[PDB]
Amino acid sequence: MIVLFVDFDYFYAQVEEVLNPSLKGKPVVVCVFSGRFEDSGAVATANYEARKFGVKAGIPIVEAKKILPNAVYLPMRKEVYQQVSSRIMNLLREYSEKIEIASIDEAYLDISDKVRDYREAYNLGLEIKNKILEKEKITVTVGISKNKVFAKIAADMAKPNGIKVIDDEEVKRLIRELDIADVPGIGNITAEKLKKLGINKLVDTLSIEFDKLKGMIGEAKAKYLISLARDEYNEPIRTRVRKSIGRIVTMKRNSRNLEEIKPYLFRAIEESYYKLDKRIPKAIHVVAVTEDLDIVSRGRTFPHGISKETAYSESVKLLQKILEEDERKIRRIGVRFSKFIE
DNA sequence: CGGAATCCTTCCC
DNA sequence: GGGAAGGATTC
Ligand SMILES: Nc1ccn([C@H]2C[C@H](O)[C@@H](COP(=O)(O)OP(=O)(O)OP(=O)(O)O)O2)c(=O)n1
Ligand SMILES: [Ca+2]
Ligand SMILES: [Mg+2]
Ligand SMILES: [Mg+2]
Repeated sequence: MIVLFVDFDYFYAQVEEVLNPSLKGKPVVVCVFSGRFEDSGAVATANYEARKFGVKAGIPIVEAKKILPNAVYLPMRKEVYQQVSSRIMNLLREYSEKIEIASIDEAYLDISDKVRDYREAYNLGLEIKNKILEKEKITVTVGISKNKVFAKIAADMAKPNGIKVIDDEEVKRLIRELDIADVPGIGNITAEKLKKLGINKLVDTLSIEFDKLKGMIGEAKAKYLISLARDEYNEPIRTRVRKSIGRIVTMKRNSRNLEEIKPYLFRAIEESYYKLDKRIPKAIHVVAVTEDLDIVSRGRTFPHGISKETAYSESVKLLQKILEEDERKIRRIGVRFSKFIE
């Protein structure tokens, strides 16, 4: 099993750079504007120029502007980035049928039947990099290992505009020296627990008990690290299908008033149905973010597809249902559709 | 105090 | 033995 993983470098920011070459060299920050206050929202991605100074994904725009007042701040153009992504994803299919596309910017390729060793798995890697650079002007990072996780760790270590193989030795060598928060699927809320638990490196997942580990972080995560540590993990490359689509909006002011909210809910429906595009959902969930910032939802499943009219009808019923079971004032309202037919 | 979507735990009448 | 409402990761 030889796994080759491609992650596009600082994607949104890079597409912007390609589309506007004057942006070459300066800090560029792609933003999600929430719309409550002007400049309310979050940085989605910054190019390396901006990163260098602390402007990174997830931080408030206001914060980013305290650090780099004169950076170029742009709104997200998901529809412009997905064009480029879809094109590159097709380009990658010319190498492997078994291709697992995990995000707008990431794909795994099981290239076992295609190459004979890591040497010339590396060479197929460069052929992949160059072809993207010539075709799209986008630079990518290639990660290569025995399984998906390590192929990805390889990519992280080698970015941006890089290529890295991790053989069976390096795999053993990484099991004992990689920080735990650098393992894919392990984010902040998990990585901080293990700190207190004594766990820092991946090898530590056998330094102490399983019930001590499973007790804090859960069966599937505790198992996951163990199987990686024991050098056992091997999930196959699988074609992924989008499972759900939705849209959440922030209201101008918090409310419990059903009639004041309806316009926001109906707007979320309209955007969701534009996003669906001839995908027909069987389930709708109304999602409501509290004044306390807690996430509350209530859904419904149908034996059939949901016309936009039923969506309008049922969303209200579900909103009313959230109203009867909550005291607080709603800040953010949204809708989620799932269980597609066809 | 952002958006989006995945793959887990999770008790119900 | 489901369901549906929840976490957490990532985007
Ligand atoms: N709090 C966060 C964190 C991340 N992301 C998103 C923005 C990125 O577009 C995406 C992809 O993650 P990558 O690690 O691939 O980051 P980038 O592609 O932006 O840069 P790089 O590839 O150099 O890491 O995750 C987000 O929306 N909100
Ligand atoms: Ca994505
Ligand atoms: Mg990526
Ligand atoms: Mg990337």
